[PDB]
Amino acid sequence: LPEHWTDMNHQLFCMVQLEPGQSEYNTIKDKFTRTCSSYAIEKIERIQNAFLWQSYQVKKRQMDIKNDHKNNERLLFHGTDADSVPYVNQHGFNRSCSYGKGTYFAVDASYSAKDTYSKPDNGRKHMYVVRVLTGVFTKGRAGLVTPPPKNPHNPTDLFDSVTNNTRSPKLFVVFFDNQAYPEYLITFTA
Amino acid sequence: LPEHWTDMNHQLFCMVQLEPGQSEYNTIKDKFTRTCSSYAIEKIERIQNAFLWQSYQVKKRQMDIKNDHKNNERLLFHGTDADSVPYVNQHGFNRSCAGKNAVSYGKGTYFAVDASYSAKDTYSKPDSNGRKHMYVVRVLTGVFTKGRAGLVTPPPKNPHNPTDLFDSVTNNTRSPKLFVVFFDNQAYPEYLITFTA
Ligand SMILES: NC(=O)c1cccc(N)c1
Repeated sequence: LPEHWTDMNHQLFCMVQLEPGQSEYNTIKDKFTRTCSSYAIEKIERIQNAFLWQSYQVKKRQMDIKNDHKNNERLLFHGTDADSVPYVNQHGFNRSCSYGKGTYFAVDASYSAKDTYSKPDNGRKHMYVVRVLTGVFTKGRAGLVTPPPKNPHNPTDLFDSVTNNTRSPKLFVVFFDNQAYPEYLITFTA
Repeated sequence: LPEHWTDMNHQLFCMVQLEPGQSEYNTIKDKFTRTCSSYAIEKIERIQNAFLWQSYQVKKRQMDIKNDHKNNERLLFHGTDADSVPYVNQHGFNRSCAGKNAVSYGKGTYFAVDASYSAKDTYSKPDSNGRKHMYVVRVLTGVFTKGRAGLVTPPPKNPHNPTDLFDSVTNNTRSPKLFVVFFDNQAYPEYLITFTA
């Protein structure tokens, strides 16, 4: 449904390799090279997953209504191993597969570039650029299974995400499916 | 939002007490009493949760497209403790908080075909006033297989295509008595039955 997606022959899922030197590739490469200029990019792919996008956009609309502002989305990074890539492309990020038991996303590509996250393949590494509905956030802590409530006497009204540091966040954790949309996959080497 | 819901003015959540003798109440009562005739219903509430409904209906439409038929949905029961009711009413069922079943077919949220299963004190734990609580739930069971205790998602239909998954798992494919779901917004809590011995 986004305007910049290309035609999919009436299908619902496609990975589209970006053309180097065009505006879309350049924009994503720049976000990566801001902190990972010593790495070599092999390719960048746009993830066109209609079902995942639809469920994510429903959640975004709901969060925009609940927070009655539209500053709920951030573009973050997520490094993972090659064996998780097919699952993420098709199903997104699953907390069931410390600041809480959720899925973690980094502000800086350099954080996700650590081998503990983007585990090397032939030494190929994989990192997603992710639209994340961080919404209203608070500091996380170990053992959380959802974000904390905003106020005790209303324990069901929750923060949207948690972070390591509210003033200068470097990571965010989300605890529900469809709060994160994998937008691009970067394949790269050290 | 469904046309039979009460108008919520500009609200996104409401519980609606049903009246006995109407078909909506009586049919839920009949489904419950089919296996829970020793218990007595205090009340039945319709759960009107706009956001949960929207996200669930999106998943249902997607599953109906994927499976190329239209019986992916079952009406099942879920007994729980009073302390979980506010959360479920607002946020639905969360696999990360789910109880461990006495016979585990995976790490997910469990739903019963028969109210008698959910009526056990192990699940619908009596509160300090003797009230037990059971949800009636639209569940997207889709295509299913027999589960296994280690599962954190449904298994693949084919081991050589690991991402093409069953929609849910069960205890027994020939005579299913319980279903386990592993994703958010795959189950919509539609009614809450409050009942007693
Ligand atoms: N890239 C990751 O998987 C990641 C991002 C932020 C924090 C953590 N722990 C991991």
